[PDB]
Amino acid sequence: AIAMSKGEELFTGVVPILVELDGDVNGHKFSVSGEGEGDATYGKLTLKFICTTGKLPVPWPTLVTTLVQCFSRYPDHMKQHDFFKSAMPEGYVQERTISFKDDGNYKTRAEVKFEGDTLVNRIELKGIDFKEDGNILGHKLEYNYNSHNVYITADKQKNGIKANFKIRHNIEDGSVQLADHYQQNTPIGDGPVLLPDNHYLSTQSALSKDPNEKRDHMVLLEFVTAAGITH
Ligand SMILES: [Ca+2]
Repeated sequence: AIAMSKGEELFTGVVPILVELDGDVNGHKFSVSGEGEGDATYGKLTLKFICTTGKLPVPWPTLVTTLVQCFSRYPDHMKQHDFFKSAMPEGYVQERTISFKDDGNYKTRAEVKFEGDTLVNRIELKGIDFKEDGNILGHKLEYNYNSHNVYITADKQKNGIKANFKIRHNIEDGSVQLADHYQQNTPIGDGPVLLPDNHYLSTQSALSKDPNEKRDHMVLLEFVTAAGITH
């Protein structure tokens, strides 16, 4: 009857989300602002992102992973493995290196936490060693998004988790641009967190445009469900 974590209880209903990103890729500076809502009961996110600095100097798809895994649906039998909600409201630090095959890399640091009743994701992104006419700076990536598995393991030493996964970005010629993700999350607060057994998040994302929106932007619908442990 008691929740597996105090934080879990913060997610039983619809939660408004704000996303703020400042980025610099190969010296191209940009900012992204996002608003929407999440409903963890259904592993559901709906968000609209706008590039507030003009044209985005990288493809929108390359920023999806960076731009709230606390909205994942953990099945009841797996709720003792939900690190993300357990760190709330104080939140967690989420860091990644995203290595684009035969191209540059993003390094990201984010803090995900509640501000009032709003779930906020604040991110700094740094991109280096991109090729001027590779798939990223050359904008050769299709505006779509594949379905992936995010493999999570406990990091007991750090009182947190790691994740490893491979993102596949479709290239306009029919090929694929791999983006290898290595990920670390650690709690911001001093409260206890849930350290999970090995499992994965199964993700699915749909990208669209707002037909009235003139700014460079991305509308996103995403479903994420934890899996990999039986009852
Ligand atoms: Ca165990």
